[PDB]
Amino acid sequence: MIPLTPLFSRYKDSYLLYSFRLIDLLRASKSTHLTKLLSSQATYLYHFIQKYEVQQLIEWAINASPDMDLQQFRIEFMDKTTELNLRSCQPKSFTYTFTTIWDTMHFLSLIIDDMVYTRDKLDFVMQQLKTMKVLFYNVFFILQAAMARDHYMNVKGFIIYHIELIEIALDKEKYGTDITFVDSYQQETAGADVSNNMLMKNLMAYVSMTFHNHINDYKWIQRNKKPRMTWGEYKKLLNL
Amino acid sequence: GSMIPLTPLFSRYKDSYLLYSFRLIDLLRASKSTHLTKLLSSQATYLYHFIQKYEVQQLIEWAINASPDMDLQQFRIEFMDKTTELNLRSCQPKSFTYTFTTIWDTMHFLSLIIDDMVYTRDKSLDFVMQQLKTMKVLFYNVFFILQAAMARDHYMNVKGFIIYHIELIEIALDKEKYGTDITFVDSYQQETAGADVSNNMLMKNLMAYVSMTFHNHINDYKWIQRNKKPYERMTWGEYKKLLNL
Ligand SMILES: Cc1cc2nc3c(=O)[nH]c(=O)nc-3n(C[C@H](O)[C@H](O)[C@H](O)COP(=O)(O)OP(=O)(O)OC[C@H]3O[C@@H](n4cnc5c(N)ncnc54)[C@H](O)[C@@H]3O)c2cc1C
Ligand SMILES: Cc1cc2nc3c(=O)[nH]c(=O)nc-3n(C[C@H](O)[C@H](O)[C@H](O)COP(=O)(O)OP(=O)(O)OC[C@H]3O[C@@H](n4cnc5c(N)ncnc54)[C@H](O)[C@@H]3O)c2cc1C
Repeated sequence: MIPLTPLFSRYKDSYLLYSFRLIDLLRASKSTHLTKLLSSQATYLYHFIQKYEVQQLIEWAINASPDMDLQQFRIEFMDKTTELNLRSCQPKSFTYTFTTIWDTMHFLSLIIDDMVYTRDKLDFVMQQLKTMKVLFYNVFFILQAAMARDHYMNVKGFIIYHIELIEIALDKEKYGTDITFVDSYQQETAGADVSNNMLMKNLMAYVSMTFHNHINDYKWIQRNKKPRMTWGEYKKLLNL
Repeated sequence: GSMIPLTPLFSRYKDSYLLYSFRLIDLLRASKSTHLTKLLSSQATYLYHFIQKYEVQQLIEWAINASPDMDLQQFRIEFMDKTTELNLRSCQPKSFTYTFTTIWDTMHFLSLIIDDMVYTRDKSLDFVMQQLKTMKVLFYNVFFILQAAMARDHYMNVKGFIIYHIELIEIALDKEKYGTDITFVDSYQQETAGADVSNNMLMKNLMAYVSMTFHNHINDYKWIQRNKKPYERMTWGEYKKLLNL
Protein backbone atom coordinates (compact mmCIF):
# COMPACT_ATOMS: atom_id res chain seq x y z
CA MET A 1 0.00 0.00 0.00
CA ILE A 2 2.92 2.35 -0.72
CA PRO A 3 1.86 5.52 -2.57
CA LEU A 4 2.45 5.27 -6.32
CA THR A 5 4.55 8.25 -7.46
CA PRO A 6 7.19 9.05 -10.08
CA LEU A 7 10.03 8.57 -7.58
CA PHE A 8 8.57 5.34 -6.20
CA SER A 9 8.46 3.92 -9.71
CA ARG A 10 12.16 4.70 -10.14
CA TYR A 11 12.84 3.05 -6.77
CA LYS A 12 10.87 0.04 -8.06
CA ASP A 13 13.01 -0.15 -11.19
CA SER A 14 16.35 0.38 -9.45
CA TYR A 15 15.29 -2.39 -7.07
CA LEU A 16 14.93 -4.75 -10.02
CA LEU A 17 18.14 -3.55 -11.66
CA TYR A 18 20.00 -4.02 -8.38
CA SER A 19 18.55 -7.54 -8.04
CA PHE A 20 19.51 -8.45 -11.60
CA ARG A 21 23.05 -7.23 -11.13
CA LEU A 22 23.26 -9.39 -8.01
CA ILE A 23 22.27 -12.74 -9.47
CA ASP A 24 24.72 -12.06 -12.31
CA LEU A 25 27.59 -12.31 -9.81
CA LEU A 26 26.44 -15.84 -8.91
CA ARG A 27 28.11 -17.39 -11.98
CA ALA A 28 31.35 -15.66 -10.91
CA SER A 29 31.36 -16.64 -7.22
CA LYS A 30 34.81 -17.68 -6.02
CA SER A 31 33.56 -19.44 -2.86
CA THR A 32 30.68 -21.42 -1.38
CA HIS A 33 30.24 -18.73 1.27
CA LEU A 34 29.81 -16.02 -1.37
CA THR A 35 27.53 -18.29 -3.42
CA LYS A 36 25.34 -18.91 -0.36
CA LEU A 37 25.08 -15.26 0.67
CA LEU A 38 24.51 -13.97 -2.89
CA SER A 39 21.72 -16.43 -3.65
CA SER A 40 20.16 -15.90 -0.21
CA GLN A 41 20.16 -12.10 -0.70
CA ALA A 42 18.68 -12.44 -4.18
CA THR A 43 15.95 -14.73 -2.84
CA TYR A 44 15.13 -12.15 -0.17
CA LEU A 45 15.13 -9.14 -2.50
CA TYR A 46 12.60 -10.78 -4.82
CA HIS A 47 10.59 -11.91 -1.78
CA PHE A 48 9.96 -8.18 -1.25
CA ILE A 49 3.87 -19.58 -6.75
CA GLN A 50 6.10 -16.55 -7.27
CA LYS A 51 8.34 -18.05 -4.60
CA TYR A 52 8.81 -21.33 -6.46
CA GLU A 53 9.46 -19.56 -9.77
CA VAL A 54 12.00 -17.34 -7.97
CA GLN A 55 13.87 -20.48 -6.88
CA GLN A 56 14.09 -21.56 -10.52
CA LEU A 57 15.53 -18.18 -11.53
CA ILE A 58 18.23 -18.29 -8.80
CA GLU A 59 19.04 -21.85 -9.76
CA TRP A 60 19.32 -20.71 -13.36
CA ALA A 61 21.71 -17.90 -12.35
CA ILE A 62 23.85 -20.35 -10.31
CA ASN A 63 24.59 -22.53 -13.36
CA ALA A 64 24.66 -19.69 -15.86
CA SER A 65 27.88 -19.76 -17.89
CA PRO A 66 30.78 -17.77 -16.35
CA ASP A 67 31.92 -16.97 -19.87
CA MET A 68 28.99 -14.73 -20.84
CA ASP A 69 29.50 -11.01 -20.56
CA LEU A 70 26.90 -8.84 -18.83
CA GLN A 71 25.05 -8.08 -22.09
CA GLN A 72 24.80 -11.78 -22.94
CA PHE A 73 23.63 -12.55 -19.42
CA ARG A 74 20.93 -9.87 -19.67
CA ILE A 75 19.54 -11.53 -22.79
CA GLU A 76 19.34 -15.00 -21.26
CA PHE A 77 17.80 -13.49 -18.07
CA MET A 78 15.08 -11.72 -20.06
CA ASP A 79 14.16 -15.06 -21.64
CA LYS A 80 14.26 -17.02 -18.38
CA THR A 81 11.99 -14.53 -16.61
CA THR A 82 9.72 -14.63 -19.66
CA GLU A 83 9.51 -18.43 -19.41
CA LEU A 84 8.95 -18.26 -15.62
CA ASN A 85 6.04 -15.77 -15.79
CA LEU A 86 8.31 -13.24 -14.07
CA ARG A 87 8.30 -10.35 -16.53
CA SER A 88 7.56 -8.27 -13.41
CA CYS A 89 11.13 -9.00 -12.30
CA GLN A 90 12.46 -7.37 -15.47
CA PRO A 91 14.10 -3.94 -15.06
CA LYS A 92 13.19 -1.21 -17.53
CA SER A 93 16.51 0.63 -17.30
CA PHE A 94 19.91 -1.06 -16.95
CA THR A 95 22.04 2.00 -16.11
CA TYR A 96 23.71 0.99 -12.83
CA THR A 97 24.99 3.67 -10.43
CA PHE A 98 25.22 4.56 -6.75
CA THR A 99 21.67 5.87 -7.14
CA THR A 100 20.59 2.30 -8.03
CA ILE A 101 21.80 1.23 -4.55
CA TRP A 102 20.31 4.24 -2.75
CA ASP A 103 17.00 3.60 -4.53
CA THR A 104 17.11 -0.02 -3.35
CA MET A 105 17.76 0.93 0.27
CA HIS A 106 14.99 3.53 0.12
CA PHE A 107 12.72 0.90 -1.44
CA LEU A 108 13.35 -1.61 1.36
CA SER A 109 12.80 1.23 3.86
CA LEU A 110 9.31 1.88 2.45
CA ILE A 111 8.49 -1.83 2.40
CA ILE A 112 9.24 -1.95 6.14
CA ASP A 113 7.11 1.09 7.01
CA ASP A 114 4.35 -0.42 4.89
CA MET A 115 4.40 -3.86 6.55
CA VAL A 116 4.25 -2.35 10.03
CA TYR A 117 1.41 0.06 9.24
CA THR A 118 -0.66 -2.63 7.43
CA ARG A 119 0.17 -5.36 9.95
CA ASP A 120 -2.48 -7.74 11.26
CA LYS A 121 -2.43 -7.72 15.06
CA LEU A 122 2.63 -10.11 13.71
CA ASP A 123 5.06 -12.96 14.18
CA PHE A 124 5.00 -12.75 10.37
CA VAL A 125 6.04 -9.08 10.21
CA MET A 126 8.63 -9.69 12.92
CA GLN A 127 10.22 -12.43 10.83
CA GLN A 128 10.18 -10.10 7.83
CA LEU A 129 12.19 -7.54 9.82
CA LYS A 130 14.91 -10.10 10.61
CA THR A 131 15.23 -10.82 6.89
CA MET A 132 15.34 -7.05 6.32
CA LYS A 133 18.25 -6.83 8.81
CA VAL A 134 20.25 -9.46 6.86
CA LEU A 135 19.52 -7.60 3.62
CA PHE A 136 20.88 -4.33 5.05
CA TYR A 137 23.80 -6.00 6.77
CA ASN A 138 24.81 -7.52 3.42
CA VAL A 139 24.43 -4.85 0.74
CA PHE A 140 26.70 -5.51 -2.23
CA PHE A 141 27.99 -2.54 -4.17
CA ILE A 142 28.76 -4.66 -7.28
CA LEU A 143 30.33 -1.60 -8.84
CA GLN A 144 33.89 -0.78 -7.80
CA ALA A 145 33.65 1.37 -4.65
CA ALA A 146 36.28 0.46 -2.05
CA MET A 147 35.84 3.62 0.01
CA ALA A 148 32.03 3.42 -0.10
CA ARG A 149 32.00 -0.25 0.97
CA ASP A 150 34.21 0.36 4.01
CA HIS A 151 32.30 3.47 5.10
CA TYR A 152 28.92 1.72 4.88
CA MET A 153 30.49 -1.25 6.67
CA ASN A 154 31.21 1.15 9.57
CA VAL A 155 27.83 2.89 9.94
CA LYS A 156 25.28 0.42 8.56
CA GLY A 157 24.42 -0.40 12.16
CA PHE A 158 22.61 2.93 12.26
CA ILE A 159 19.87 1.62 9.90
CA ILE A 160 19.76 -1.86 11.45
CA TYR A 161 19.43 -0.35 14.94
CA HIS A 162 16.23 1.40 13.90
CA ILE A 163 14.98 -1.93 12.49
CA GLU A 164 15.49 -3.35 16.00
CA LEU A 165 13.42 -0.52 17.52
CA ILE A 166 10.52 -1.64 15.34
CA GLU A 167 11.06 -5.19 16.59
CA ILE A 168 10.89 -4.00 20.22
CA ALA A 169 7.77 -1.99 19.35
CA LEU A 170 6.04 -5.06 17.88
CA ASP A 171 7.18 -7.19 20.82
CA LYS A 172 5.55 -4.68 23.15
CA GLU A 173 2.35 -4.91 21.11
CA LYS A 174 2.22 -8.72 21.17
CA TYR A 175 2.33 -8.32 24.96
CA GLY A 176 -0.37 -5.73 25.64
CA THR A 177 0.88 -2.24 24.88
CA ASP A 178 -0.19 -1.08 21.44
CA ILE A 179 1.97 1.06 19.18
CA THR A 180 1.33 4.81 19.27
CA PHE A 181 2.38 6.29 15.93
CA VAL A 182 3.92 9.75 16.29
CA ASP A 183 4.77 12.32 13.65
CA SER A 184 8.38 13.22 14.39
CA TYR A 185 11.54 11.30 15.12
CA GLN A 186 11.93 13.46 18.25
CA GLN A 187 8.72 12.30 19.94
CA GLU A 188 9.97 8.74 19.51
CA THR A 189 13.45 9.40 20.89
CA ALA A 190 12.08 11.34 23.88
CA GLY A 191 9.63 8.50 24.66
CA ALA A 192 12.43 5.91 24.81
CA ASP A 193 13.75 7.89 27.79
CA VAL A 194 11.60 6.53 30.65
CA SER A 195 5.05 1.57 29.45
CA ASN A 196 5.32 3.84 26.40
CA ASN A 197 5.41 2.45 22.86
CA MET A 198 5.82 5.32 20.40
CA LEU A 199 6.91 4.55 16.82
CA MET A 200 7.57 7.30 14.29
CA LYS A 201 5.27 7.06 11.30
CA ASN A 202 7.36 6.34 8.19
CA LEU A 203 10.36 5.68 10.47
CA MET A 204 12.58 3.91 7.94
CA ALA A 205 11.83 6.42 5.20
CA TYR A 206 13.20 9.10 7.51
CA VAL A 207 16.09 6.94 8.80
CA SER A 208 17.40 6.15 5.34
CA MET A 209 16.88 9.79 4.34
CA THR A 210 18.96 11.16 7.22
CA PHE A 211 21.45 8.37 6.49
CA HIS A 212 21.64 9.25 2.77
CA ASN A 213 22.29 12.87 3.82
CA HIS A 214 24.98 11.80 6.29
CA ILE A 215 27.00 9.90 3.65
CA ASN A 216 26.92 12.95 1.38
CA ASP A 217 27.97 15.32 4.18
CA TYR A 218 30.80 13.00 5.20
CA LYS A 219 32.28 12.76 1.74
CA TRP A 220 33.46 16.37 1.95
CA ILE A 221 35.71 15.13 4.74
CA GLN A 222 36.98 12.10 2.80
CA ARG A 223 38.33 14.46 0.11
CA ASN A 224 39.55 17.66 1.72
CA LYS A 225 37.00 20.10 0.38
CA LYS A 226 34.65 22.81 1.62
CA PRO A 227 31.02 21.94 0.65
CA ARG A 228 20.34 18.60 0.88
CA MET A 229 17.15 16.55 1.16
CA THR A 230 14.76 17.74 3.86
CA TRP A 231 12.19 15.45 5.45
CA GLY A 232 9.37 17.73 4.33
CA GLU A 233 10.58 17.60 0.73
CA TYR A 234 10.96 13.80 0.94
CA LYS A 235 7.41 13.20 2.19
CA LYS A 236 6.07 15.47 -0.57
CA LEU A 237 8.03 13.64 -3.27
CA LEU A 238 6.82 10.24 -2.05
CA ASN A 239 3.33 11.23 -0.85
CA LEU A 240 4.03 10.08 2.69
CA GLY B 1 43.92 17.53 30.65
CA SER B 2 40.97 15.15 31.05
CA MET B 3 38.34 17.59 32.35
CA ILE B 4 36.02 14.63 33.12
CA PRO B 5 34.33 14.86 36.55
CA LEU B 6 35.61 12.52 39.27
CA THR B 7 32.78 10.20 40.33
CA PRO B 8 32.40 6.82 42.03
CA LEU B 9 31.07 5.49 38.70
CA PHE B 10 33.81 7.13 36.63
CA SER B 11 36.42 5.44 38.83
CA ARG B 12 34.86 2.05 38.12
CA TYR B 13 34.82 2.94 34.41
CA LYS B 14 38.51 3.80 34.57
CA ASP B 15 39.31 0.51 36.31
CA SER B 16 37.27 -1.66 33.94
CA TYR B 17 39.05 0.15 31.11
CA LEU B 18 42.35 -1.12 32.53
CA LEU B 19 40.92 -4.58 33.18
CA TYR B 20 39.62 -4.62 29.60
CA SER B 21 42.97 -3.46 28.30
CA PHE B 22 44.87 -6.04 30.37
CA ARG B 23 42.63 -8.86 29.19
CA LEU B 24 43.15 -7.67 25.60
CA ILE B 25 46.96 -7.81 25.57
CA ASP B 26 46.75 -11.24 27.24
CA LEU B 27 45.35 -12.67 23.97
CA LEU B 28 48.41 -11.53 22.01
CA ARG B 29 50.41 -14.59 23.10
CA ALA B 30 47.52 -16.76 21.82
CA SER B 31 47.02 -15.02 18.45
CA LYS B 32 46.57 -17.63 15.70
CA SER B 33 47.23 -15.17 12.85
CA THR B 34 49.20 -12.11 11.80
CA HIS B 35 45.90 -10.32 11.23
CA LEU B 36 44.59 -10.78 14.78
CA THR B 37 48.07 -10.02 16.18
CA LYS B 38 48.03 -6.78 14.20
CA LEU B 39 44.51 -5.81 15.22
CA LEU B 40 44.94 -6.79 18.88
CA SER B 41 48.18 -4.86 19.32
CA SER B 42 46.86 -1.84 17.47
CA GLN B 43 43.70 -1.86 19.59
CA ALA B 44 45.72 -2.18 22.81
CA THR B 45 48.05 0.63 21.72
CA TYR B 46 45.06 2.90 21.08
CA LEU B 47 43.28 1.98 24.30
CA TYR B 48 46.30 3.00 26.39
CA HIS B 49 46.71 6.06 24.19
CA PHE B 50 43.58 7.39 25.90
CA ILE B 51 56.99 9.30 27.51
CA GLN B 52 54.02 7.02 28.12
CA LYS B 53 53.97 6.14 24.42
CA TYR B 54 57.40 4.47 24.23
CA GLU B 55 56.79 2.52 27.44
CA VAL B 56 53.40 1.36 26.09
CA GLN B 57 55.20 0.04 23.01
CA GLN B 58 57.52 -1.87 25.33
CA LEU B 59 54.52 -3.29 27.21
CA ILE B 60 52.81 -4.34 23.95
CA GLU B 61 56.02 -5.86 22.62
CA TRP B 62 56.47 -7.74 25.87
CA ALA B 63 52.95 -9.14 25.53
CA ILE B 64 53.57 -10.30 21.94
CA ASN B 65 56.50 -12.41 23.14
CA ALA B 66 54.78 -13.57 26.34
CA SER B 67 54.64 -17.34 26.70
CA PRO B 68 51.50 -19.02 25.30
CA ASP B 69 51.88 -21.67 27.99
CA MET B 70 51.13 -19.36 30.91
CA ASP B 71 47.78 -19.36 32.65
CA LEU B 72 45.95 -16.03 33.02
CA GLN B 73 47.08 -15.83 36.66
CA GLN B 74 50.69 -16.36 35.56
CA PHE B 75 50.32 -13.69 32.90
CA ARG B 76 48.80 -11.32 35.45
CA ILE B 77 51.79 -11.67 37.78
CA GLU B 78 54.31 -11.10 34.99
CA PHE B 79 52.20 -8.15 33.75
CA MET B 80 52.30 -6.47 37.17
CA ASP B 81 56.09 -6.69 37.30
CA LYS B 82 56.46 -5.47 33.70
CA THR B 83 54.28 -2.40 34.25
CA THR B 84 56.20 -1.77 37.48
CA GLU B 85 59.53 -1.88 35.64
CA LEU B 86 58.13 0.38 32.89
CA ASN B 87 56.85 3.01 35.35
CA LEU B 88 53.32 2.16 34.16
CA ARG B 89 51.65 1.25 37.45
CA SER B 90 48.78 3.51 36.31
CA CYS B 91 48.06 0.81 33.74
CA GLN B 92 47.57 -1.75 36.54
CA PRO B 93 43.91 -2.57 37.26
CA LYS B 94 42.58 -2.83 40.81
CA SER B 95 39.81 -5.42 40.23
CA PHE B 96 40.38 -8.38 37.92
CA THR B 97 36.75 -9.58 37.84
CA TYR B 98 35.94 -9.58 34.13
CA THR B 99 32.29 -9.47 33.05
CA PHE B 100 29.94 -7.83 30.55
CA THR B 101 29.93 -4.71 32.72
CA THR B 102 33.70 -4.50 32.14
CA ILE B 103 32.94 -4.05 28.43
CA TRP B 104 30.13 -1.55 29.03
CA ASP B 105 32.31 0.52 31.37
CA THR B 106 35.02 0.56 28.70
CA MET B 107 32.65 1.80 26.01
CA HIS B 108 31.15 4.39 28.36
CA PHE B 109 34.65 5.51 29.35
CA LEU B 110 35.60 5.99 25.69
CA SER B 111 32.35 7.95 25.18
CA LEU B 112 33.20 10.46 27.92
CA ILE B 113 36.73 10.87 26.54
CA ILE B 114 35.21 11.81 23.16
CA ASP B 115 32.85 14.36 24.71
CA ASP B 116 35.78 15.74 26.70
CA MET B 117 38.18 16.08 23.74
CA VAL B 118 35.43 18.00 21.94
CA TYR B 119 34.44 20.15 24.93
CA THR B 120 38.10 21.09 25.51
CA ARG B 121 39.24 21.30 21.89
CA ASP B 122 41.51 24.10 20.68
CA LYS B 123 40.23 25.65 17.44
CA SER B 124 44.07 20.95 17.70
CA LEU B 125 40.93 20.57 15.57
CA ASP B 126 42.99 18.45 13.20
CA PHE B 127 44.24 16.67 16.32
CA VAL B 128 40.78 15.95 17.73
CA MET B 129 39.52 14.83 14.35
CA GLN B 130 42.33 12.27 14.08
CA GLN B 131 41.47 11.11 17.61
CA LEU B 132 37.85 10.50 16.59
CA LYS B 133 38.98 8.37 13.64
CA THR B 134 40.98 6.29 16.12
CA MET B 135 37.89 6.12 18.34
CA LYS B 136 35.91 4.75 15.37
CA VAL B 137 38.50 1.98 15.02
CA LEU B 138 38.15 1.18 18.73
CA PHE B 139 34.37 0.89 18.52
CA TYR B 140 34.41 -1.04 15.26
CA ASN B 141 36.80 -3.57 16.74
CA VAL B 142 35.37 -4.26 20.21
CA PHE B 143 36.55 -7.63 21.55
CA PHE B 144 34.38 -9.61 23.92
CA ILE B 145 37.26 -11.87 25.17
CA LEU B 146 34.78 -13.76 27.31
CA GLN B 147 32.60 -16.34 25.58
CA ALA B 148 29.52 -14.64 24.11
CA ALA B 149 28.59 -15.58 20.54
CA MET B 150 25.14 -13.99 20.57
CA ALA B 151 26.28 -10.65 22.03
CA ARG B 152 29.12 -10.58 19.51
CA ASP B 153 26.79 -11.02 16.52
CA HIS B 154 24.28 -8.47 17.82
CA TYR B 155 26.97 -5.87 18.47
CA MET B 156 28.33 -6.26 14.97
CA ASN B 157 24.89 -5.54 13.51
CA VAL B 158 24.27 -2.27 15.39
CA LYS B 159 27.71 -0.90 16.37
CA GLY B 160 27.33 1.45 13.40
CA PHE B 161 24.83 3.32 15.56
CA ILE B 162 27.59 4.54 17.90
CA ILE B 163 30.13 5.04 15.09
CA TYR B 164 27.58 7.08 13.10
CA HIS B 165 27.34 9.59 15.95
CA ILE B 166 31.14 9.84 15.96
CA GLU B 167 30.90 10.90 12.28
CA LEU B 168 28.41 13.61 13.31
CA ILE B 169 31.02 15.17 15.60
CA GLU B 170 33.51 14.81 12.73
CA ILE B 171 31.12 16.72 10.48
CA ALA B 172 30.60 19.24 13.28
CA LEU B 173 34.32 19.94 13.70
CA ASP B 174 34.74 20.02 9.91
CA LYS B 175 32.37 22.92 9.39
CA GLU B 176 33.93 24.64 12.40
CA LYS B 177 37.29 24.48 10.66
CA TYR B 178 35.47 26.20 7.77
CA GLY B 179 33.82 29.05 9.69
CA THR B 180 30.55 27.86 11.27
CA ASP B 181 31.34 27.45 14.96
CA ILE B 182 29.77 24.57 16.88
CA THR B 183 26.65 25.44 18.88
CA PHE B 184 26.14 23.20 21.90
CA VAL B 185 22.61 22.05 22.75
CA ASP B 186 21.41 20.21 25.85
CA SER B 187 19.08 17.61 24.33
CA TYR B 188 19.40 15.06 21.54
CA GLN B 189 16.12 16.25 20.03
CA GLN B 190 17.38 19.80 19.41
CA GLU B 191 20.34 18.33 17.54
CA THR B 192 18.09 16.01 15.47
CA ALA B 193 15.83 18.90 14.43
CA GLY B 194 18.91 20.96 13.51
CA ALA B 195 20.15 18.32 11.04
CA ASP B 196 16.85 18.63 9.16
CA VAL B 197 17.53 22.14 7.80
CA SER B 198 24.42 26.97 8.06
CA ASN B 199 23.57 25.42 11.43
CA ASN B 200 26.13 23.37 13.34
CA MET B 201 24.37 22.17 16.49
CA LEU B 202 25.92 19.45 18.63
CA MET B 203 24.53 17.99 21.85
CA LYS B 204 26.59 18.55 24.98
CA ASN B 205 27.83 15.12 26.15
CA LEU B 206 26.54 13.53 22.93
CA MET B 207 28.47 10.24 23.20
CA ALA B 208 27.65 9.76 26.88
CA TYR B 209 24.00 9.87 25.84
CA VAL B 210 24.49 7.77 22.67
CA SER B 211 26.20 5.02 24.63
CA MET B 212 23.55 5.14 27.36
CA THR B 213 20.73 4.90 24.80
CA PHE B 214 22.61 2.09 23.07
CA HIS B 215 23.16 0.32 26.42
CA ASN B 216 19.40 0.47 27.07
CA HIS B 217 18.66 -0.82 23.56
CA ILE B 218 20.65 -4.05 24.02
CA ASN B 219 18.84 -4.74 27.31
CA ASP B 220 15.49 -4.06 25.61
CA TYR B 221 16.36 -6.39 22.73
CA LYS B 222 17.56 -9.24 24.94
CA TRP B 223 13.98 -10.09 25.93
CA ILE B 224 13.10 -10.76 22.28
CA GLN B 225 16.25 -12.87 21.96
CA ARG B 226 15.33 -15.16 24.87
CA ASN B 227 11.55 -14.75 24.27
CA LYS B 228 9.99 -13.42 27.48
CA LYS B 229 8.15 -10.43 28.95
CA PRO B 230 10.42 -8.04 30.97
CA TYR B 231 12.06 -3.31 35.11
CA GLU B 232 13.95 -0.05 35.75
CA ARG B 233 15.84 1.41 32.78
CA MET B 234 18.64 3.97 32.97
CA THR B 235 17.51 7.51 32.15
CA TRP B 236 19.55 10.41 30.83
CA GLY B 237 18.57 12.43 33.89
CA GLU B 238 20.05 10.03 36.41
CA TYR B 239 23.02 9.12 34.19
CA LYS B 240 24.09 12.77 34.14
CA LYS B 241 23.57 12.90 37.90
CA LEU B 242 25.52 9.69 38.50
CA LEU B 243 28.42 11.08 36.43
CA ASN B 244 28.11 14.76 37.45
CA LEU B 245 27.61 15.77 33.84
C1 LIG C 1 25.31 2.61 1.19
C2 LIG C 1 26.01 3.67 0.34
C3 LIG C 1 27.20 4.12 0.91
C4 LIG C 1 27.99 5.09 0.26
N1 LIG C 1 29.26 5.59 0.88
C5 LIG C 1 30.07 6.61 0.19
C6 LIG C 1 31.37 7.13 0.80
O1 LIG C 1 31.75 6.71 1.84
N2 LIG C 1 32.19 8.14 0.14
C7 LIG C 1 31.75 8.69 -1.17
O2 LIG C 1 32.40 9.50 -1.69
N3 LIG C 1 30.48 8.19 -1.75
C8 LIG C 1 29.66 7.16 -1.08
N4 LIG C 1 28.42 6.65 -1.64
C9 LIG C 1 27.95 7.21 -2.93
C10 LIG C 1 27.36 8.64 -2.64
O3 LIG C 1 26.43 8.67 -1.64
C11 LIG C 1 26.70 9.25 -3.90
O4 LIG C 1 25.85 8.37 -4.56
C12 LIG C 1 27.82 9.75 -4.84
O5 LIG C 1 28.54 10.74 -4.17
C13 LIG C 1 27.23 10.25 -6.17
O6 LIG C 1 26.83 11.60 -6.04
P1 LIG C 1 25.21 12.02 -6.23
O7 LIG C 1 24.95 13.42 -5.68
O8 LIG C 1 24.79 11.96 -7.70
O9 LIG C 1 24.40 10.87 -5.35
P2 LIG C 1 23.05 11.26 -4.50
O10 LIG C 1 22.81 12.78 -4.40
O11 LIG C 1 23.08 10.73 -3.07
O12 LIG C 1 21.91 10.48 -5.41
C14 LIG C 1 21.22 11.32 -6.25
C15 LIG C 1 19.73 10.95 -6.06
O13 LIG C 1 19.52 10.69 -4.79
C16 LIG C 1 18.38 11.70 -4.36
N5 LIG C 1 18.73 12.05 -2.99
C17 LIG C 1 19.70 12.88 -2.66
N6 LIG C 1 19.77 12.95 -1.30
C18 LIG C 1 18.83 12.12 -0.84
C19 LIG C 1 18.45 11.77 0.45
N7 LIG C 1 18.97 12.23 1.76
N8 LIG C 1 17.48 10.91 0.64
C20 LIG C 1 16.84 10.35 -0.39
N9 LIG C 1 17.20 10.69 -1.66
C21 LIG C 1 18.20 11.57 -1.87
C22 LIG C 1 18.45 12.73 -5.15
O14 LIG C 1 17.08 13.26 -5.35
C23 LIG C 1 18.87 12.12 -6.49
O15 LIG C 1 17.78 11.56 -7.05
C24 LIG C 1 27.56 5.62 -0.98
C25 LIG C 1 26.37 5.16 -1.55
C26 LIG C 1 25.59 4.19 -0.92
C27 LIG C 1 24.26 3.69 -1.56
C1 LIG D 1 28.62 -4.32 23.18
C2 LIG D 1 27.81 -5.25 24.09
C3 LIG D 1 26.85 -6.01 23.40
C4 LIG D 1 26.00 -6.92 24.07
N1 LIG D 1 24.97 -7.73 23.34
C5 LIG D 1 24.09 -8.67 24.05
C6 LIG D 1 23.04 -9.50 23.31
O1 LIG D 1 22.92 -9.38 22.13
N2 LIG D 1 22.16 -10.44 24.02
C7 LIG D 1 22.29 -10.61 25.49
O2 LIG D 1 21.59 -11.36 26.04
N3 LIG D 1 23.33 -9.81 26.21
C8 LIG D 1 24.20 -8.86 25.48
N4 LIG D 1 25.21 -8.07 26.13
C9 LIG D 1 25.33 -8.21 27.61
C10 LIG D 1 24.15 -7.37 28.24
O3 LIG D 1 24.09 -6.09 27.77
C11 LIG D 1 24.23 -7.34 29.79
O4 LIG D 1 25.47 -6.95 30.29
C12 LIG D 1 23.85 -8.77 30.25
O5 LIG D 1 22.53 -9.01 29.93
C13 LIG D 1 24.05 -8.89 31.78
O6 LIG D 1 23.01 -8.15 32.35
P1 LIG D 1 23.33 -6.92 33.45
O7 LIG D 1 21.99 -6.31 33.87
O8 LIG D 1 24.07 -7.54 34.62
O9 LIG D 1 24.27 -5.74 32.75
P2 LIG D 1 23.72 -4.17 32.75
O10 LIG D 1 22.17 -4.05 32.83
O11 LIG D 1 24.17 -3.45 31.50
O12 LIG D 1 24.38 -3.39 34.06
C14 LIG D 1 25.75 -3.34 34.19
C15 LIG D 1 25.99 -1.88 34.64
O13 LIG D 1 25.65 -1.06 33.67
C16 LIG D 1 24.85 0.12 34.35
N5 LIG D 1 23.85 0.42 33.36
C17 LIG D 1 22.75 -0.30 33.19
N6 LIG D 1 22.06 0.22 32.16
C18 LIG D 1 22.78 1.24 31.67
C19 LIG D 1 22.57 2.11 30.62
N7 LIG D 1 21.45 2.21 29.65
N8 LIG D 1 23.46 3.04 30.35
C20 LIG D 1 24.60 3.17 31.07
N9 LIG D 1 24.79 2.33 32.10
C21 LIG D 1 23.89 1.36 32.40
C22 LIG D 1 24.30 -0.34 35.45
O14 LIG D 1 24.60 0.61 36.55
C23 LIG D 1 25.11 -1.58 35.85
O15 LIG D 1 25.96 -1.19 36.83
C24 LIG D 1 26.12 -7.08 25.46
C25 LIG D 1 27.09 -6.33 26.15
C26 LIG D 1 27.94 -5.42 25.50
C27 LIG D 1 29.01 -4.60 26.31
